[PDB]
Order: sequence, then C-alpha cells, then structure tokens
Amino acid sequence: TTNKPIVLSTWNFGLHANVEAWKVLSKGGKALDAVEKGVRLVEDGRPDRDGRVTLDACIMDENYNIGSVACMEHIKNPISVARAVMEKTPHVMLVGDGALEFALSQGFKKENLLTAESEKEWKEWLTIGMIALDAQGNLSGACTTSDMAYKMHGRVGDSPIIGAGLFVDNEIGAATATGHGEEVIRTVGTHLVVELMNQGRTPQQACKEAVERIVKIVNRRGKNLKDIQVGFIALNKKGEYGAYCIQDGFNFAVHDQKGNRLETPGFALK
Amino acid sequence: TTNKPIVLSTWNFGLHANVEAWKVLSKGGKALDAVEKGVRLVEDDPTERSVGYGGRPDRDGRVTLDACIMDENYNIGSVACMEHIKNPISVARAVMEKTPHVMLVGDGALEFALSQGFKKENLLTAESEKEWKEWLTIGMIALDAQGNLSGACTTSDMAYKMHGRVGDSPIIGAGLFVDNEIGAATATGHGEEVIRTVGTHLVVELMNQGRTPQQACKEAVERIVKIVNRRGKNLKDIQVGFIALNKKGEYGAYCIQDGFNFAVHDQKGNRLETPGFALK
Repeated sequence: TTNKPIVLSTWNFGLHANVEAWKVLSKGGKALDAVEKGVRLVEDGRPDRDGRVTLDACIMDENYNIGSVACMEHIKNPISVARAVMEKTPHVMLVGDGALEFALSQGFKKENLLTAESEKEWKEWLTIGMIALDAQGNLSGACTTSDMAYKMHGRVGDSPIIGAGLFVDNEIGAATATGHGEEVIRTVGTHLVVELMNQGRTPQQACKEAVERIVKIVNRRGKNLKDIQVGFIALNKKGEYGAYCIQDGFNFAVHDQKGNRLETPGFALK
Repeated sequence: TTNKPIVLSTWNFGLHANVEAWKVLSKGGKALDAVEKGVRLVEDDPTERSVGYGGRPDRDGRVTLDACIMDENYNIGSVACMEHIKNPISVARAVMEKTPHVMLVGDGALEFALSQGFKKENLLTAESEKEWKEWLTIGMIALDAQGNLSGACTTSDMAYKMHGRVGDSPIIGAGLFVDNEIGAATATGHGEEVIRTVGTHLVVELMNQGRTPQQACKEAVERIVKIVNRRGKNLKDIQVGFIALNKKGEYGAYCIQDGFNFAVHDQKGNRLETPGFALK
C-alpha cells in the first residue's frame, strides 16, 4: 500500500519546486536533500517597514534534527543556513545578527537582497513549504518566507517556528502550513496536524480536524473567519496525503509516480 | 471539585515568585496579571542569573533575553534575543496587546520596547561579567478565581550560547502553551529538546485526550527520552521539566533527571514539590 517517493509543496510555484525535488527523489536521494533543493529554487523580498529584507527558514529531517533561522539579512538561501544550524551547531534556532554572523562563518556570501524595484515600491508605500517522503520511507520538510509585507522590524512569522509552519515526525508524518503567520503560531498548527495523524487520523482527516479546531478558536476570539487564512498540507509514512484550509482559493503541488500537478484542498468557510 | 485559584512555577525560586503571583490571585485578580507579576520578580533579581537582570551573557558578553506570555483566549506575545530591557515578559505582553504581531526579535524587539516606554539598562552585572571574562528559566502557569488559565515563561538561558541562539522559552507550544478549554503547561531545561518535541503543546494535547496533568507531563518527557536515544545522544546530558494544570486545578509535573522541583500555591498554601523523573 505505500506510495513513495512523493513530495508536496504550497502554491503554484510549488509545481516548479517539486520538479527540482523530484530530480533528487526519483534517483533515490534523501528527502532532506530534495526539500532543500526544492525550496532553494524559490529563494533564487518585499522588505519590512524599515526597508530591510529579512528572511525566515526552517528545515527538519527524518531523525528529529532541526535547523531554523529567523529575521536574517543579506543571505540569499536561508534554507541552507538553517541546514547548517542543524548540522554544524548544537542549537536549533538562530535569529537576527547572530544568524548572519553564523552564515558568514560557514562561507555564505553577503548580498544585497533588495531589488531597486522593491526599494522604489517601499519608498512609495512610505512563503513556500515542502514535505517529502523518499524511496527509503523517510520524511523531511523545509519552509522559507521572504515577504515581510512592510511589517515591523524583527517580526517573526510561522516559518521558522517548529510546530507552526512545519513539523515532521519520521514515525508518523509531516505537515506544512499556509496563511497568516500569527494564526499558525498561536494554534501550533502543524504540530496539531501531525499529532492528529499520531492519533489515527488520515492526512486528510488530520488537516480537516485541525482546521475545524482552529475555526472554533477564531470564533472564541470573536474574530471573523473571512479575515483569517490557515491551511495545511500533510503526508504520512505510507505516502497518503491531505490538505484543508479555512478559506477557498489555495492550491498545492503534488508529485509522485503519477507526475506533478496542482490540487485544491477542502475548505471550511462555505 | 475545583482547586482555584492555583499557581505553579518551575524551580526552587518559584516558591518566592508564587508569593508575588498570589498577591493578585488571592484578591480575585486575573491569571494573566498574576503570572506577569510573578515572573517579573525573578527578572528583577540580579542574584537569579538564569532570568532577566543578572543573566549570564552569550559567548560575546551580550545579555540576551527571551520571554513569552499567553492568556485565556489564545492571545500571545513573545520577544527573543532582546538586549538592554530588564523585563522582557512585559515587552512580550505589549507585543500581544499593542501590535498585530506575536513575536519580535533582536533589534526590532528593543526598538518596540523603547517605543512603549521601557528603559535601556545595563543588564550585565559585575559578577556575571567576571564569570564570563573568566570562561574565556522561570515558567509560571495559573488558574484564577474565574477559572481562567494564563502563563508566562522568561529566561536568560543558555549561558555563553552563540549570539542569536533562541531556546524554547519564547516559543508558543515549546516553552509555553495555554488552552482555556483544556489546561496549560510550561517547560524548562535544554531548550533545543523542548523545541524539537513542541513539548508544551504536546502536554496540553495529551490532557485534551484525557491524560491527567501528571500523566501528560510524564508522556511528554518519555517522548524526549525516546528521541534522545533515536538521535544517539546520552540522556545524562539532557534535563527537561514540564509542569501542567488542567481546568479543574489539578496539577502535575515530570522531568528527565532528579533535582527538578516545582512550587505550587493554592488556598492551602505554598509548597515545594518534587516530581518523578525518567533517568533512574
């Protein structure tokens, strides 16, 4: 019954990323290298309100190793710095200036990440996640975000927070999130999806039930569901997959032995 | 049967901090105000070198602090790797209350704190600077008289870390998690392992499934123990403690290694209690 290898990633651009991941997966490479290669494609920034491009990234392998960078400047491939945090330090998360100092110490090159376009648009004003199961039956995941959308300097979203934007447990499954970062954080959304898979739900059931719990939280907070987007995509150990969101309009890319395509999740707000 | 108000906190110095939280709780005040007050006490004390003022610096001699706070209705705020502000729990509460964000780090966290009237101070004591020059956490959760849960987690740890390292203390779901329909939990110890397991979210989800607070803390520790072994690591090198409260005011705790105590204050009084540990 196992379907492998398989890779899922968020949004239309996930399709393009899935092609790079599959170059790894289809040759029997590791989930970890496939997700890193997939999200590097997309990395290759709308700034914060102070005109600074700051980037967040998280990576998690098949043996509970994790690396994360948040609010890092000047480095074009934060997913690879996250990988270096995982493999080369005893920490799991570095932020701000210290994530940059680390990246420099590992040979990453300092660059200007603000295009003169983005700068002009900023003067005027005044995410991908990927999860994969490889031919060995191992899971890994990666996520990265570059749009600060003129938020406050030092704002951190869900991408670099383990259990929010991404979560992987090699015995159970993996999940990655879409939508508003603050809402994914407050609900620990991808940890909830994986724990629901641990409790016997299929990836599809786990995504749906997580979204349904979150909908109730949004109501208890007196907020209007139209103003809140949260969704997830998920994989289990057998390569079943699922997706569900509060609102319609998201799609995600899935690549297995049937090839690559864009699919639409179920959604709660009818 | 409901035991409330009640407050729990991590480590021995939780006993004195609980007295401060109880000044709010015993008057019918809000759990959120009690946990802020309780942990601010430890942030203020230069002789408590794992929290706030007096904190051992990072390896380059900088005192960086992390904190987060969570109320009874999924409101959250966090600061991480913040310098020069004595009371990061209060800046976290201002992230929560005064911005559309839930977490600020680094210089942006400092700029915000000053924007809200917090004062730049020198957090490196003479004692901490010498231990450094030589060389080369409190979590609190409470159920108030109204039956609402809140929690707070604040730290300077870990000592001589790489600049920019963030542990579990300011991460919702790792260091702290509160759901007013289920329970609350907070963690301490080696932050990397609480992050890896999303420890407090797991404790609260175990309570959601029907585990007692103690059983939930115990199963969460056992997951870390499993993972430590799967990673080829040595359990002796690792300490993690969880404390938890459910909506009836039942409480429990568990840890990896002996030596972790927690403080619990309810209507019968304030007690230092010693939970079970995995490493036998």
